[PDB]
Amino acid sequence: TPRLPFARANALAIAPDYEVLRSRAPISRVLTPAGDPAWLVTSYEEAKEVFRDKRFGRSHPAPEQASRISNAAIQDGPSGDFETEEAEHKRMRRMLAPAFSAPRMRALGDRIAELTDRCLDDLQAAHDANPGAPVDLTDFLAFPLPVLVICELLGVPYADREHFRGLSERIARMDGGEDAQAAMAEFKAYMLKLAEAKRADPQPDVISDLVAVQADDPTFTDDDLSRMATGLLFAGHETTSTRIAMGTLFLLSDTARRDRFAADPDGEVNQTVEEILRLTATSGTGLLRYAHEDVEIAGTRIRRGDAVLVSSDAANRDASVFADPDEFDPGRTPNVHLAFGTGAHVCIGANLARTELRTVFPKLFRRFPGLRLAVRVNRVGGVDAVPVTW
Ligand code: HEM
Repeated sequence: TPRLPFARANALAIAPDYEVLRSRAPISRVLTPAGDPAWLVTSYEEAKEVFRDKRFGRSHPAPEQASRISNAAIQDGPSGDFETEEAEHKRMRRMLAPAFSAPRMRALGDRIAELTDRCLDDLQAAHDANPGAPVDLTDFLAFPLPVLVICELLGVPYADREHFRGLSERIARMDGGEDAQAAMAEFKAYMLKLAEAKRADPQPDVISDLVAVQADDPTFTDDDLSRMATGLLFAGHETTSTRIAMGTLFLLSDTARRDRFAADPDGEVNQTVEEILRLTATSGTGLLRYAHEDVEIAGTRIRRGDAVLVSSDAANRDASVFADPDEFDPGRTPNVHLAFGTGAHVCIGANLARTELRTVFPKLFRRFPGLRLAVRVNRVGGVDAVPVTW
């Protein structure tokens, strides 16, 4: 039985195991990092189907009987009450709608531009301080930028950015240790201090939105509020960071690609970002669902209670949908992909993520015309270094 995570030989490639499994069945039995059996979906059509099929949810009817995936913060095992999941999910999407609305995204887009400029300043200063040496674009740009965007999204006071990033770094390990466990308490406590700050002076940010939800709905507790804020950090930081890093690696690993983008960044950026999203593959597992009844799909009998891991990474390389699927081709004319999922759980931050990526790459290649480059994905798995010079 195949055992996740699958191995690969270089950062830009996808693990070869997925195509081996896909060629035999769209849905295959695998073992998770936690050692339990799950179905892995590797084809585009079946992944799309599971994403859109309400018979698969995040909850499990009898969670004690369920396969575990890992010990990660999210996408790790059963989540939420089975009887109430759809209602709770609808309530979550509604409460976060203001935060991702167009006026809020207009403001955040301006802050993203400014934050990008400041990160590129740090990259240039590191290069000037160590002339002749590569500098790590991940350290100065890919890793910090999306967590600073999360600060602006949540409403973290400017003076606290370092404090916040320190707490997040300690909970981001997901290692179950004693430090990480006390860091989660300190982090949730910090979320609750900020909630009181927003009650004093409401702002156009997520924490203010969530205290407004509480004043109209006493069932939404401080723990619910701090859990939601914590979950946006997990969902929105390293995901985005790895696409900045890996997208830079795609563009720099073939000079012709770099030069095409650099020659017309404003014209090329939308389609370039979509191809980065299609090809970047960093998952150790997949997007987690449990069957809420027996479901037959593509000749596989998925029984009630079974774990299903949807591999968007693998779905996005299905050769029946994307010809030459391992080739980086920003001109792919239909380039709908499942990097953000689809259906009811489609990434609520997709537009924010696209705004981050679409802002960074034109600024990066305008600022640094000479820019050039100098084995398994972890559930927790950090962002690869991208050493560059110019
Ligand atoms: C920009 C910051 C981001 C934020 C704040 C964010 C937030 C979220 C949230 C709250 C969800 C859950 C939606 C739901 O269950 O209704 C979600 C789902 C999702 N996100 Fe994001 N996200 C961000 C960026 C990204 C990036 C860059 C990617 C990868 C290219 C990504 C991939 C996904 C996927 C695949 C799902 C679906 C998970 C599932 O079906 O279980 N997200 N995101």
